[PDB]
Amino acid sequence: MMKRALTGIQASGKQHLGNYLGVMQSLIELQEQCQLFVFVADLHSITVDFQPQALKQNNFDLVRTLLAVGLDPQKACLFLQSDLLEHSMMGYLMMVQSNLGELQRMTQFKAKKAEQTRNPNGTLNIPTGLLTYPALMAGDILLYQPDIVPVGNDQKQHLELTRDLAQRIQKKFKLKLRLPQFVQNKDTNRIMDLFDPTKKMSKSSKNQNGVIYLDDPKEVVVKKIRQATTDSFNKIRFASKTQPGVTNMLTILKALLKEPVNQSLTNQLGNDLEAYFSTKSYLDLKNALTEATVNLLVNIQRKREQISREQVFNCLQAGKNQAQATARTTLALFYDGFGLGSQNIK
Amino acid sequence: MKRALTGIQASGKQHLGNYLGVMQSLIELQEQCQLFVFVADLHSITVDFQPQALKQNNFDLVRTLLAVGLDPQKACLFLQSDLLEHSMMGYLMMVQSNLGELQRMTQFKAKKNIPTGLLTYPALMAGDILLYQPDIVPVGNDQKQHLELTRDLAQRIQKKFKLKLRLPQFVQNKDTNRIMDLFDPTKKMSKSSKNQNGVIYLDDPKEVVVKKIRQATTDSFNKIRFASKTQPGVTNMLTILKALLKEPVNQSLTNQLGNDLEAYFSTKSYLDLKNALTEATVNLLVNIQRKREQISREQVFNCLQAGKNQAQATARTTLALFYDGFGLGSQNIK
Ligand SMILES: Nc1ncnc2c1ncn2[C@@H]1O[C@H](COS(=O)(=O)NC(=O)[C@@H](N)Cc2c[nH]c3ccccc23)[C@@H](O)[C@H]1O
Ligand SMILES: Nc1ncnc2c1ncn2[C@@H]1O[C@H](COS(=O)(=O)NC(=O)[C@@H](N)Cc2c[nH]c3ccccc23)[C@@H](O)[C@H]1O
Repeated sequence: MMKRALTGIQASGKQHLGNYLGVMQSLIELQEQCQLFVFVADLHSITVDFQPQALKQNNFDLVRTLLAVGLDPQKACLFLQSDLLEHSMMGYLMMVQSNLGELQRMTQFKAKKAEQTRNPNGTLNIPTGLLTYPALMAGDILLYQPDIVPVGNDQKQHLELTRDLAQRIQKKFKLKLRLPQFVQNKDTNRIMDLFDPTKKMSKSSKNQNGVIYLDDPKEVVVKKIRQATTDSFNKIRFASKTQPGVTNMLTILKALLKEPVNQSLTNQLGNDLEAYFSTKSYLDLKNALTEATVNLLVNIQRKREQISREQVFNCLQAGKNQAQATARTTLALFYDGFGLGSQNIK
Repeated sequence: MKRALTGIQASGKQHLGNYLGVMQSLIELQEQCQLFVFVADLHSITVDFQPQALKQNNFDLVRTLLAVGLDPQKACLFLQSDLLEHSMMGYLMMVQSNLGELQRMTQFKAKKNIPTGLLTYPALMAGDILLYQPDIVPVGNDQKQHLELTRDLAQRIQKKFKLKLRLPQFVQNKDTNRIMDLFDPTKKMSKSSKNQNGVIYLDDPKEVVVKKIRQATTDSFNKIRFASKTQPGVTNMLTILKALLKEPVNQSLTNQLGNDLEAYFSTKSYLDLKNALTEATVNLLVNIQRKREQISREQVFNCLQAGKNQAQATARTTLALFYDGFGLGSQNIK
């Protein structure tokens, strides 16, 4: 039977369109085609200073967003990473099997260790979790032995490190494993920042006019898009390389039109966006983008509100058990191969 | 009743330093307080290893420990890999630490293509301790820095999360917290040491221990006395001997030498000292392996099973308290 999918999402009041288009939107297709596993990666969130109050609120808020979006706990498995000690344990086996060198060359680590304060002596103060989390990820993946791992472009190096560790583990412990395959959305694998389209939309961006947050009110969405940096070539078409700004708004618009809401918008526009905007201004593009966007956000924020606390709890409670069903099986097999545990001596 | 907690890594290289440093006092500790002792295999996989040798070593260590007096009815003896709580508690300590702090560690700084675990384990050790809110952590002198890091993390989390914490207290045997290497008395006895003649292993046969001690380096003053700075060699052999005379097996010898070793060896030679140490060490090393076989593969497993349940009890209570403090888990919603 059925092919398996695993993916994790970090919670944050900064959840944005890059996240939605990157993985969330395709979640509804996945739970129909695969045995889908999805979790709130709160063990990745605490790798930097954080407020326990904020963490709790966010973990709750993410589950509601995923539900408001269509993730069905009857068709898929949605859990909270920290609810399973199996994650910390598997993450640990991965960590002891990695070396500092490979972890230090990670691009995300470089660009992140550079995102923080220096001690009085001038040296950088880097929480250890920033260096090691990519091993936790490898473990989160391998615990469910999935066929694919749907993620955004930015997560490619991590998938590679994970396959290297899987092969490393397989070679040394002769453990029967399945190499997880990296899978990204052909079109929306990397939504760009609206202010500086040469950078991806990030929760970490200082300037917020470049990020469309999932909890941004319509008036804010309107202003941000109206100010989206374009270019002075006045030509609406897909040209990532030469017109990052316009191209970005264009591929976002295309992805939003597939949504039920926006049915009228996509009908009014036709399937050939370039042909439609052929005789129109950049302002006409921002206008259409602002409508598809507002429509989507208002419909997420709408449904997201209907989801209740109890609902979140029961959901996570069932996911916990379900996910833990396959996590224990896998960890147990690794224990055998590693020689860990006491049920290894008669 | 106060609580104690300690970990020991399994290894065919188990030596006298490990025995006098921590093992020999377990008999007393399980009587004086709530003792938790575990085989630190999570720490053993921080460097390349063989899974078969690992299960074999973990098993052997439980035997040695049982054979030396650890009573499962008076203390809790378990394998840390059996508790997922360790990996989680250690993950929390880890994310609360920083690289400089860990790069400073003498072991790492003086041991650095490096296995990631070689850098992070002091944060795991910190977690192994904190998981049981012990009053004391009985270890050898060499673990001092680790306990200092544990206290630092403890206070850091206590201030950051308002968590009700009890800082662990580093405790070492005052006379045997640092057994020195027989070849080079300025260096402590270690498993890693490449000149194996300076290290008496718990499994070293009679003729081997005889040969190692007879060759123990001394000095040229011809004075048997406690004088570590000027005479590391004889002083180390002296503190080893005195410690061994406390064991039941060396009763006859104890009566012979008396309670004042400096007085006994007053009119003797270094050869005599070596001869006494040899008799005391052999009597110990052969007694231990004797009892070691009186321990079946079954007794070990059952001991670990009970230790697991007992240990998991307080470990789970401690972890839950950390969870509600870090805002982790599903129960923190509702
Ligand atoms: N601008 C962007 N465009 C498209 N996709 C984007 C994007 N910015 C972020 N994303 C994706 O949005 C998703 C969630 O963002 S995220 O929380 O930062 N993702 C992460 O931090 C992951 N490392 C979490 C994780 C931990 N273990 C895992 C195992 C499998 C998959 C993911 C994880 C990821 O798939 C990102 O790649
Ligand atoms: N030469 C020596 N003289 C006296 N004591 C010595 C010694 N050489 C080693 N020891 C002690 O022997 C005991 C076991 O040695 S050891 O396995 O190498 N110690 C370790 O590996 C520790 N990291 C084990 C550990 C993990 N988590 C812990 C939590 C609390 C206490 C210890 C641990 C420790 O207390 C050492 O300090």
